[PDB]
Amino acid sequence: DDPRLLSLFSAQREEDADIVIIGFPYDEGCVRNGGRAGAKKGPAAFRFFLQRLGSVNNLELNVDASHLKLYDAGDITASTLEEAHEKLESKVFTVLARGAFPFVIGGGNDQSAPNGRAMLRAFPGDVGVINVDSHLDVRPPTPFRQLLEESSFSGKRFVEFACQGSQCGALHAQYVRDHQGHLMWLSEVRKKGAVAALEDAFGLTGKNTFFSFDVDSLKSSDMPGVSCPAAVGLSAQEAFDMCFLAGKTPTVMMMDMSELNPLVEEYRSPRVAVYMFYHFVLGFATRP
Amino acid sequence: DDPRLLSLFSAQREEDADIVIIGFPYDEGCVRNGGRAGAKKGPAAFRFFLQRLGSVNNLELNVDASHLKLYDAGDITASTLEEAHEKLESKVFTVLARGAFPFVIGGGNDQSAPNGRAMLRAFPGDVGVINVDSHLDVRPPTPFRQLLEESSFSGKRFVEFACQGSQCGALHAQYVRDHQGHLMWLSEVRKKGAVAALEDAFGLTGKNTFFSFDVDSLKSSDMPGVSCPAAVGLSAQEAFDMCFLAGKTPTVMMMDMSELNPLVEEYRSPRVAVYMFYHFVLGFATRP
Amino acid sequence: DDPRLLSLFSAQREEDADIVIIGFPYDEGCVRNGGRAGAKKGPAAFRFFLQRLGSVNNLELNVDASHLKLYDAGDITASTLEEAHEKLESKVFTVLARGAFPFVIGGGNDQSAPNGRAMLRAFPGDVGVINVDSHLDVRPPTPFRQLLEESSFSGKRFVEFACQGSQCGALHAQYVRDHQGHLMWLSEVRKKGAVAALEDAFGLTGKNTFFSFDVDSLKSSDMPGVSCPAAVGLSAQEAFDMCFLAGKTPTVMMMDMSELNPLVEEYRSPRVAVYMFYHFVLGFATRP
Repeated sequence: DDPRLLSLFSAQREEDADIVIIGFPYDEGCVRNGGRAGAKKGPAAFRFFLQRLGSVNNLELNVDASHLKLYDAGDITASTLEEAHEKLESKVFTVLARGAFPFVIGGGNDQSAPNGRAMLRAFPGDVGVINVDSHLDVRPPTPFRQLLEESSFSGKRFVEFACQGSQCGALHAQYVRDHQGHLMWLSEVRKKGAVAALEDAFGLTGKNTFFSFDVDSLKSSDMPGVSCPAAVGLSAQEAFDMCFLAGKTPTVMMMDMSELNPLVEEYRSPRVAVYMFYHFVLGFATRP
Repeated sequence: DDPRLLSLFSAQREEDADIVIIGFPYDEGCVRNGGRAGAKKGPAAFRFFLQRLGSVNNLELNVDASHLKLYDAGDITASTLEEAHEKLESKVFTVLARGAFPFVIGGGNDQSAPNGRAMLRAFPGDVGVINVDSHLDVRPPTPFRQLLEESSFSGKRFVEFACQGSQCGALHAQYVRDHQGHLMWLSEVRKKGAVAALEDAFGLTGKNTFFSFDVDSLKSSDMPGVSCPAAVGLSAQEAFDMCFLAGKTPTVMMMDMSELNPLVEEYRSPRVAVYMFYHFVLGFATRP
Repeated sequence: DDPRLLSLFSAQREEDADIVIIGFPYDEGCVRNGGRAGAKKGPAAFRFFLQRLGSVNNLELNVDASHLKLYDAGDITASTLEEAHEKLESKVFTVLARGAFPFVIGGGNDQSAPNGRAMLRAFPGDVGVINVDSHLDVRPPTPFRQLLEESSFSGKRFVEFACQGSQCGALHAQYVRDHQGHLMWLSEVRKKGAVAALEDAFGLTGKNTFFSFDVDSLKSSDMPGVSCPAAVGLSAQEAFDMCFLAGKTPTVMMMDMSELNPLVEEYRSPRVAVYMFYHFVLGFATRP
């Protein structure tokens, strides 16, 4: 008599679900910039706590999510990464096309490229993207260099959120600016308040926004188990509040979560990741 | 020439002490709601740092606790839990009855039931209780379902402090409300300021208040070694400041501390627990 | 195409450098007051991340440090501690004497005594000192009892910054006060704002200030890998901001960093230590 997230998995068939969870068990992402291997373990660790956490009726926030149906579509499986990328993109697009909400649990942040392409096909010429990450993820041979190079995507509608000047090269910042993208450095986010800054960001991304949450953006005191841990960064509460906002914002059409790395830390961090998704689900329960 | 808490153990016999420490080395508590075993190791870890920490004259707070006498009454020992519960209750009551202050170090939070019964017998019909915990601890077959069911105890004088909506079931919240108890969710505590919110709580609990501090209520960045770690929760400084307030508040007649779990983390967390007690002792030195 | 701190090591010969790094791989310091052995491992761990971290052009702070030259003078090596102390002092003084900036990475905080003596010889009768530490480091047979006993040093120009009343004995506080030194307890630093409080401190220390940063002063949620971990203390961001201020303050003539202990924690903490130095270097790039 204390129903949790697991209780919401009552959609017999995928098409019944409001929210579809897709796993992407591949390392590729920040490991390429000196990050630790292990993000491929992210989906299993997330699922472990997914089955254990999250009051469906939350009397602190006074949100009852009990009427939502969730569905777990399992992991994308492939013999090569290219093939994994293609299946992920196709799967995400299919969810978007029938009007359900895909939540992709990674896995490294390179999942965000196929995810963005699924967005661009689902909402032709009318997509916005926010990359919540300590890095810009646009460096040459990354997920967002690919998308900014897309002909159909307007960089005015791309936001880099909670990026850190100590971790981001000047050429990469210039690349974003020159494509009309927006840089909301961590210190700005802090000065404005994380929720308030994110509201600003959703104002810029507009319709059909892809909410891309790289957990590398959280401070390692709260979130140690990630591929590229940060000394400073978003707090667990900021992350939770940001996910709640995203959930209640009708223009957010999908979400992914990258760089959860249980080989770095396996207990506290996957709980934070599930609680982030939980807050999203609560926000989503309030959508008109 | 730097006297610490250990120096205050100068009461040759228990009855000489202002504050009596009682250990309760039993797991039973949050381990029952998916928490890790190990809280029974709490008292020994606490004692380890008790002998090492805490300037008796603190020039930052300008409180000199050097005139207090502390006494360590050892651990409650028993062949069964029921028997352990009976001895704890009897021991706590005896301390209360002669007007000394019992501080009980656990151990899981089920110690709080026998502790509450010792209160109800010591101050017939005139007890208040605050449960500082992320959980409500009232779920059916918990420490406080027992006490709220007590005929002599008025629920108007029961406060759930820093509880977390994500961890607390709706039926349990309803149970507390229906018994006239008060829910001060973590986000409220934060909005008011922890010390300010606790002042409000002591206003509600009134005379003969039992200050029950479950360390599960602290955020795991500061307090990882507990049976049911929290992503968000009270900071170490908030906890310290709250314990100081409790110490200086003349209506607080006893204190317990539950869910310290050295098997989860054995270094930082027992230090925090001792520093919490330390701050209590400093506050207590200021009592009229 | 993302140059970092390692790129600034372009001084072929030491005398070319603006900033000279000196390692001091010796435990002696807080280990003597119940701290863990291992600080001697500090310099190697620092160097590991020194070669990996820190965008030289930081667009968040809008500071380009690319015109600075750094030089790593290696470790002080000796068969005894006294001899190590003598070589460190002599080496630091030589750097100061030719007008370069010595940054000493420890190692335990006893390095600060030889460092202070190098200051007193470089700027006869005109030195200021700030000890950022949770402890006062003046207890009888420490680095600063030695310096306060110096005939040529005015205690009015000595500040104890972010010291903690729970860790500091009353006699030691009295020792500092009686020598006209200043105590800026952690709670004061917090109330003022760390940067603002440090500005006040630099006002008191005045010309030729020795910025001594004991990492024991940081809270262990952010900085666990130190010899004497703290429950409460400076955040990583406060530490970073303080180092930036020190870097841009023309009166700060040298810096040391003590008690980094990779045997306590080897991943997150050395990164914080390098990021502290990084922020110093950024501030220093702005000096007139």
